[PDB]
Amino acid sequence: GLSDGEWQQVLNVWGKVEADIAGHGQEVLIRLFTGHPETLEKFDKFKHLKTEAEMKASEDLKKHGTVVLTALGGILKKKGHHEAELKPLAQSHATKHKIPIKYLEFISDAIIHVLHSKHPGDFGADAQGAMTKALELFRNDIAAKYKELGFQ
Ligand code: HEM
Repeated sequence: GLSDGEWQQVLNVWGKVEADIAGHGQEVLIRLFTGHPETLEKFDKFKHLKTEAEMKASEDLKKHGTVVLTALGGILKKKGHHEAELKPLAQSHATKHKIPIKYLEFISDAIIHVLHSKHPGDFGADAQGAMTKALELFRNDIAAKYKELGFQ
């Protein structure tokens, strides 16, 4: 549950992402894969990437970063009223992709890391607080659907 002022911070931060969605999405995925190499094994289309240089050169990885961040941005712009947008993603990630909730924690922290890396000194403590809360709400509502489905 976020206040109006917290949502305002989230959507202000998101404007930074929307100025370069592909670059942010690329770096989020690279941070996930290099920090947590088990996550790479869930992507049949990326498992061939062995080095970070290959990851950086991959246009399909940048494409997937755009898909991921476009979906998250659509959810965030709903300010918590995201049941319709979130349900299909929870279902596909539990039943088809088999993504444990832990990996959604990993990508949440990776988003925070990338924002500080690309905008050092321009991602203030209030903005980090609000973004973190928004990602926790996203993860918590996915977790509820995972529990319904019995997925671990
Ligand atoms: C911010 C969180 C994330 C968002 C919004 C997101 C969004 C999406 C979307 C929109 C798709 C395509 C449609 C679909 O299959 O439902 C997708 C595909 C996928 N997601 Fe996620 N995702 C997230 C996190 C992750 C994480 C943490 C992993 C794994 C570590 C992952 C693994 C996958 C895989 C394996 C695919 C299929 C890729 C394919 O082969 O083309 N997702 N995701």
